[PDB]
Amino acid sequence: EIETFYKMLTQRAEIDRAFEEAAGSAETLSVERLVTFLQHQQREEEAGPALALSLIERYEPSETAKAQRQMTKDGFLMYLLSADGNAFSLAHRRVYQDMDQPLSHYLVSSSHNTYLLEDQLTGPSSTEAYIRALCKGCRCLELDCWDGPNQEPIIYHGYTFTSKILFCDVLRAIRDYAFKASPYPVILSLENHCSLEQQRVMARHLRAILGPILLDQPLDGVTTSLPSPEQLKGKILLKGKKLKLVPELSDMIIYCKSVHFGGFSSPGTSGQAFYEMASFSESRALRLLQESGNGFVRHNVSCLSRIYPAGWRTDSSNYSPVEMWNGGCQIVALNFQTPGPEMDVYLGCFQDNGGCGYVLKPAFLRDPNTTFNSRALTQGPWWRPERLRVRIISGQQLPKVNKNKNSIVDPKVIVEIHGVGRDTGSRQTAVITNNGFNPRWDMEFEFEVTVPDLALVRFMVEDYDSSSKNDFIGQSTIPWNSLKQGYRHVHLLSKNGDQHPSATLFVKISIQD
Repeated sequence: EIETFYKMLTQRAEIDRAFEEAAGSAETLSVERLVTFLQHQQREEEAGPALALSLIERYEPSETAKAQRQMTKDGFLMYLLSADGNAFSLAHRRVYQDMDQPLSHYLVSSSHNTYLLEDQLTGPSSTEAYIRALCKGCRCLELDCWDGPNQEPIIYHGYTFTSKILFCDVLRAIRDYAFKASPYPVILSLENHCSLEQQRVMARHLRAILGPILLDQPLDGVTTSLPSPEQLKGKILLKGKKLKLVPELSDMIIYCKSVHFGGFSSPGTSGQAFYEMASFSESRALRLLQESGNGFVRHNVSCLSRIYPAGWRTDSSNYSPVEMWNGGCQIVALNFQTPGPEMDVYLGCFQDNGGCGYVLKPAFLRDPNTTFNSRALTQGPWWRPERLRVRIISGQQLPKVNKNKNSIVDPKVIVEIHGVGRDTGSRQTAVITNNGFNPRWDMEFEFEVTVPDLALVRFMVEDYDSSSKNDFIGQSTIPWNSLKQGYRHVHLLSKNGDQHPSATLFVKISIQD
């Protein structure tokens, strides 16, 4: 029973079945059978002996089978639990997109009032807050600058009781972490409330601290468009007001002049310059989208738009980014300190493209002459309906997010489609009582998605509670085009975006036109 225990516990029928079905009679999977699996089941494009073999070399435990090119059930399982078996495309976990287009052509990971660790009114601010966001791949950060004691500019939330920090200290932290997660440009939004003197100080700190990382002159060339992430690789650019404002600072604002929203220019040629950036609150944005969906979209092809959370969100709660993305909005600022589905989707999106923080917009959101409007859908390249079938098979080692004794979680799984309104959907499985180790649901859902290029699939596991609100156990959000088919494991993340070493969901995904 000693091995029986381990062997009986550690046993997964769904895995057995799958191996069986793949290997048939054989106690092993030969390269040729693996290949067929990779193709027929996993739907790999690069399906072929080369892939199969690499998988075996990489995952097969048995020296015999390895040497003999074959895969045992164990190697099968190891593959399935690996980065290669991950429902989130391993290939997309490296920079793989065109990083040569104007910035306005990418979605950019953006943080709101980055300095804050908690609420907007009286919580603390910390350089730590900036370090975290940068470590989560954030590209656009916000600094709200005010005059401080001893001529040292400080940062905090204007007109509130939030704790304070030094502008210089923030700059050092940014300097130290700006590119730890990505090489692409970081943008610093300066909200300047400093006296001219302290403004001068800011400028000095900027130059002294960022030094050469700082972008202080236009790029030789780059005349009719914003540079590309590649062109600005390794640089930090300031965004703010350009000539109350000393030249020292104003002269540093190159490609992102803060401007008040003029309007959409189609009734003419131009409006805001490509080097001009407007901002919209959550509410205004929604309205503009509701009324002028296509203008906003078209506007966003050549211009960067920044969106920020409604003022009432003093709790640092977040809005859904998806709706802004659907309009081509790129600097969709969220409160990075706040766990929730909003940040879950946000970081799911930005895990794509190797998590570099710049994610290329779909082509139709890069066409100045587009008639797209996620709100009034018509025929177009964006319209490409797909049928998705997700079978929630089993769960493995779901963590306990509650009381001292493993009260044996009673898990259930929710699956959501986020995208254009038409596509948004959600479905939930039944609850398995008292089992986080290896619940088994075997439930399937099907969803029709018309605009897959803007869609994301989210898996969320809750702990059902009759009396109270169910506790969140784990989650994972996958951008549509990074969704892998066949049998895969979804690796659950915590509220804070941390990877749960052993908590997974075992599923089978199928997408068909």
